[PDB]
Amino acid sequence: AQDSMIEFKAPNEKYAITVFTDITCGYCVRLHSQIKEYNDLGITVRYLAYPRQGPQGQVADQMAAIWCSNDPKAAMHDAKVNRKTITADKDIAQCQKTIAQHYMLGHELGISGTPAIFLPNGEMVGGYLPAPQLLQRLQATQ
Ligand SMILES: [Cl-]
Ligand SMILES: [Cl-]
Ligand SMILES: [Cl-]
Repeated sequence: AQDSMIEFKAPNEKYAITVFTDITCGYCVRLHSQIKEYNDLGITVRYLAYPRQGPQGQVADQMAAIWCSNDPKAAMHDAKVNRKTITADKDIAQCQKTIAQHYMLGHELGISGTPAIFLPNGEMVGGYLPAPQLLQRLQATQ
């Protein structure tokens, strides 16, 4: 559950967000291209998979290969910012279960689009926000 996330830990973290993402979403790519901006403002980003196709389509298999790569952080970047095909380095059957569990969690929480950003207090941002505006949203809520 809370142990199958891909975490971009921010030095001197002041806030931590949970992001349901989809590698095919143009704004999830925009969000991932700004991870350094998030960390520089003290925002830790933790990724959860949510293929809008569904937990068994071709997007879920690509995100399963990301979670099953020897370096999932580099696999996420090559898939989002570079549109490169990711091949699983470990048994993809392990990660296909994780992707399906991540989708079931996002469906349980009731998200309706990606990226789904959850704040520490539980509130949700309905899409991508740059690091400055996201920091302002966190300071106003947390
Ligand atoms: Cl990690
Ligand atoms: Cl599906
Ligand atoms: Cl289980």
